[PDB]
Amino acid sequence: ARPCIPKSFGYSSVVCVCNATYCDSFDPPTFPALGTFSRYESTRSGRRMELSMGPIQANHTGTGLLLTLQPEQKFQKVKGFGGAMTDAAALNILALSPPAQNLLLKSYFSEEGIGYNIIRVPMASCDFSIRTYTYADTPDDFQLHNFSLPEEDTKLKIPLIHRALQLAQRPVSLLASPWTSPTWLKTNGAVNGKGSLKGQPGDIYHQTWARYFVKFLDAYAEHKLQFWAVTAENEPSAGLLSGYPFQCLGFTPEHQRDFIARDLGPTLANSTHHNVRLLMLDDQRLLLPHWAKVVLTDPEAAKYVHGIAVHWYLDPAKATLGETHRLFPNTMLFASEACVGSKFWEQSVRLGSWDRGMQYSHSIITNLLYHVVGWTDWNLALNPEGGPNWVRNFVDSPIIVDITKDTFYKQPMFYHLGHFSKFIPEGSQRVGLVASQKNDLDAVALMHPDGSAVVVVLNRSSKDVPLTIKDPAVGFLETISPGYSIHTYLWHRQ
Ligand SMILES: *[C@@H]1O[C@H](CO)[C@@H](O[C@@H]2O[C@H](CO)[C@@H](O)[C@H](O)[C@H]2NC(C)=O)[C@H](O)[C@H]1NC(C)=O
Ligand SMILES: *[C@@H]1[C@H](O)[C@@H](O)[C@H](O)[C@@H](CO)[C@H]1NC(=O)CCCC
Ligand SMILES: *[C@@H]1O[C@H](CO)[C@@H](O)[C@H](O)[C@H]1NC(C)=O
Ligand SMILES: *[C@@H]1O[C@H](CO)[C@@H](O)[C@H](O)[C@H]1NC(C)=O
Repeated sequence: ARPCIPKSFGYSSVVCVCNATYCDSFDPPTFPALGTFSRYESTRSGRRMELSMGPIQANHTGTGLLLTLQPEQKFQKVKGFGGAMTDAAALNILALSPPAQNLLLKSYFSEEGIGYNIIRVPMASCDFSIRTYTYADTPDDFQLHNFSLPEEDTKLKIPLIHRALQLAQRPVSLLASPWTSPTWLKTNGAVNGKGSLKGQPGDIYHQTWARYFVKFLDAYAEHKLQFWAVTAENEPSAGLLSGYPFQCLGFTPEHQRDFIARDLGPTLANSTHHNVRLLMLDDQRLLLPHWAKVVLTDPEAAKYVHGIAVHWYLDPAKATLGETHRLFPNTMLFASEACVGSKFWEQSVRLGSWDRGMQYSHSIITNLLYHVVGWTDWNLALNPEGGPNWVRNFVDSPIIVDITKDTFYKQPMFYHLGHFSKFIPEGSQRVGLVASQKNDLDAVALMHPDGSAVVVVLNRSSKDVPLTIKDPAVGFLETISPGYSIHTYLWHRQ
């Protein structure tokens, strides 16, 4: 284990400084002995996923907050956690020296880091690109004879994805999402602005666009990368707005329904990539449950849709995620994009912001309490400006690269995400956790495939909160949630 080298940039907490020869890392994972629990702690005062162990007590008395595990109350199974390999992310990582690159990828993907098992891959360019390109920019190439991957894929994204997968012990799932089609498939003839596919679902424009998905998967497969899932479109509601400033492709819910039923569903199903899952929406949860009702009440669309992808930017959970699970319980919910830097009076990048850390962990807990099976960050890494970004739509990122110093900074967001991603493997099942009294804490409980327990407790208040966790199988965990802390608790149940 190597500890955090802390540095202040004058905000509420510290970043952890990494370079070619040093980065903070964990010892290999270990399980706590029966009758004991593991605790990982991070605090605004500067602790970073510090390991301690305590006893599970047979007895408890007190008028103090009790959280009772309900292990027979079973909810969703977890797909996983990760982030986006954008052009911006890959360019920033590959601008470091090779040893610094390896420590950055280990921080995310190694069991000595926080065990990411999802990578979202943009299909061609997005705002976090230094140019606009698609894979098929030759006008009216309906046969896609000039489809090809540019250097952004072959020299940046694909080589970094191979290295990430080599470092991970857990199987990693790839998720692909397009922002725009070629401009000659669009009513407005531009990568951005208000515009949808030309013509009507079933026609040559819609079939060419579906075949573009298959050509993408074929080209990644030639580079020995297979996808878990694709989204029908990134933020389809964006291409309905006049002057939308970056790459988009408009779909109404009806157009998405008909595209999936007539074109994308059948084209994928008849391909060698038929096992790739299709996720719908990939947009703000404020569009639910209306979007899910329009798409999934059509059986010709619903038979092709594995899940609903949601974005965390503009966020009420029960009315959107809850109602959607109730209508469509067998269609998984998955958080496919989250970020901060939206605050008009704050910088895009706030090095050492504890507030932005708490925003991530709060969002993940809310998501897990409303059926969401996975949580996917945006850019894996940005520069101190929050770029590059060709429209200056700069945002924050858990890792900030300083190319002039061959240095990268691990933000509180990195550790807040780690409290979940490191300790909740694929197949973990959320279970019940009931509080004995109204409290200011956020908490969630899950059970590992092997039967062991994990609880995360976030305290976004300034006040220390004493609490006990009861598991009827083993007894009582007596602990304290310090103000501006996050804890992960792990224990074997037999
Ligand atoms: C990379 O970061 C490490 C750790 O912060 C730097 O190593 C420290 O160097 C200082 C020299 O001022 C020593 O006093 C410390 O003992 C070192 N710590 C450790 C753990 O070795 C290292 O110098 C940095 N590399 C570069 C190129 O700046
Ligand atoms: C999600 C977008 O797909 C991504 O391209 C953006 O970079 C990121 C930050 O703006 C996210 N944006 C949103 O969720 C809403 C954008 C409205 C202008
Ligand atoms: C389109 O494809 C043809 C045939 O392979 C090729 O000769 C031409 O250079 C391509 N045009 C591009 C890449 O702009
Ligand atoms: C479905 O796939 C088969 C075999 O690859 C192909 O011959 C056929 O043309 C496809 N179906 C249609 C209607 O194109």
